[PDB]
Amino acid sequence: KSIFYNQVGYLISGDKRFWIQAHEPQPFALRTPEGQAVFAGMTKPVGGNWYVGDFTALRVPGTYTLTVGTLEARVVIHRRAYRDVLEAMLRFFDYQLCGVVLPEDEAGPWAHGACHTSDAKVFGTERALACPGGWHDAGDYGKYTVPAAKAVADLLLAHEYFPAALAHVRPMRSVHRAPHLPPALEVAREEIAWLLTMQDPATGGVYHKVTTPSFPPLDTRPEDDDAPLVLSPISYAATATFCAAMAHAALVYRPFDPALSSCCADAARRAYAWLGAHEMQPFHNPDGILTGEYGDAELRDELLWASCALLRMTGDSAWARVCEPLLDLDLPWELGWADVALYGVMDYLRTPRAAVSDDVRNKVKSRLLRELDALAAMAESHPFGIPMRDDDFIWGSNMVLLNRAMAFLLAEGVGVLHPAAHTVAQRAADYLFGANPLGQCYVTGFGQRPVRHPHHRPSVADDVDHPVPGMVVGGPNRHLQDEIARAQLAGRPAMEAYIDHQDSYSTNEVAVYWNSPAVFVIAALLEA
Ligand SMILES: OC[C@H]1O[C@@H](O[C@H]2[C@H](O)[C@@H](O)[C@@H](O)O[C@@H]2CO)[C@H](O)[C@@H](O)[C@@H]1O
Ligand SMILES: OC[C@H]1O[C@@H](O)[C@H](O)[C@@H](O)[C@@H]1O
Ligand SMILES: [Ca+2]
Ligand SMILES: [Co+2]
Ligand SMILES: [Co+2]
Ligand SMILES: [Zn+2]
Repeated sequence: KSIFYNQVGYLISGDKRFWIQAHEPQPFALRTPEGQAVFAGMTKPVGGNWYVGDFTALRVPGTYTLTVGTLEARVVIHRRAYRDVLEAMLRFFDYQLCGVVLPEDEAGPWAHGACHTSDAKVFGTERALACPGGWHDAGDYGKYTVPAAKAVADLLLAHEYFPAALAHVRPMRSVHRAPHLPPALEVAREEIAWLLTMQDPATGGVYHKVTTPSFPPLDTRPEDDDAPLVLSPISYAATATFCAAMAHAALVYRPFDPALSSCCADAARRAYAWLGAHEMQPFHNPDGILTGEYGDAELRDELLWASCALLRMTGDSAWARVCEPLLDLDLPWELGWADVALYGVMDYLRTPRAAVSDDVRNKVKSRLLRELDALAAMAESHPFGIPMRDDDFIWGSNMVLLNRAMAFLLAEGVGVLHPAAHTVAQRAADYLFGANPLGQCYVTGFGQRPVRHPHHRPSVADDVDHPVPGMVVGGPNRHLQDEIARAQLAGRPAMEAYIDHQDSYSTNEVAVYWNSPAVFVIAALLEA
């Protein structure tokens, strides 16, 4: 029995909460580390078993001891409590880099040499192609276009919204070209570069992924991974999402790397050429390939987002004719990796008003506000104030939560100022850092119960106990979709369906598109 809390810390001027299982109010206090009480209040019921205690009113920085009943926690208040973790979460992208010596001076004990430096064969052909660079997608060493788009979109958004917060963190600066860009753009460029090499010049279509034919053992170092590299065929989802991320890149990078911006801009346009000339054909792994499929039956949300990004890239009202039908559909307005419409909503909402119907705009904004209300209701009745239900705890549930925090915060950039927006962000951070039923901090390297054994091949195959730090784990998943979860977790409530085990890929993997919205949400809070 113990206190559950934000194990990274709290912002001075931010919202401060802890939890305990109780059956009644209890008083609590916080004292300076060497004795003297600074704050007292009473816990209050929040649902099921849970009592919370709020100490937002404590604005003096420090490490404090929090006592309730006979229990004690060490809680930290600081002006920028999350600067470190945010830096870690950004640096994870640099740790995921493919085909570049990650030097000890930047990597520390998790340094390594270039991996996957060979060419890839276009599936069922004798053509080689170089697709070097970018990120290992997750626990494996694949690089997959579709999930890659979310990660790039997320980080460019983080820059566009929270450049101040991001300014105070440092990526692995010496592995990136000079001149150095603002951290998010600097990390992002690596993946943008790789993605450019996935577009077939013949057609403008984009290859769905480059992977070996199957996963190596968990105990494979990146540099030891010898298996040949295969490009799975061009896919509509790959092409559409590529188009969306490049169009966005064209905008954000224009003042920073104009050669890149222009080039992305035209990459985006050629992909949209492709989309028009081809059928919305879901991707399926071809025979022989057994690595992540990243499939999707519904491809209209992807068209939405490509269209809306080209709308916002050009500024040309022409594009409004294609977007506004797509915006009218009953697609779910989510932030990826498969259901990507909400990225299109923002691109459209953040296109200048001259180019789009004020009428549609307001309907879009109306629907947006109604969706946030739904999420707020979920938060209202959840004991930890997060906008989730038990059925929402699926593979990557931390991304689900974070994508939803992210929704409120992006909405503030488009005059949809929901009153729950900043309470929900704080809560999502709290949870992610250990304010949950397992008391589990879901980022490697932080808090008092950090993630120790991630399903991450580098963390497994190096012989360093501590895993690469800064990695956000998928989180609890009630579907029990690996043999280890089935073993230990059958019968546990949804939020407890998580095990810190290296074989639990359905609950304990890491992914560039799980870190990406985390970066955005934490970034948002730092900018307090
Ligand atoms: O389709 C199952 C889940 O896949 C998840 O992405 C995987 C990917 O498929 C693997 O190849 C590897 O890269 O690990 C990833 C994360 O565990 C995806 O995020 C889930 O939503 C899917 O349900
Ligand atoms: O099905 C997906 C999973 O399969 C496992 O064999 C791999 O180790 C994981 O990295 C992968 O995500
Ligand atoms: Ca889709
Ligand atoms: Co290790
Ligand atoms: Co070994
Ligand atoms: Zn690699």
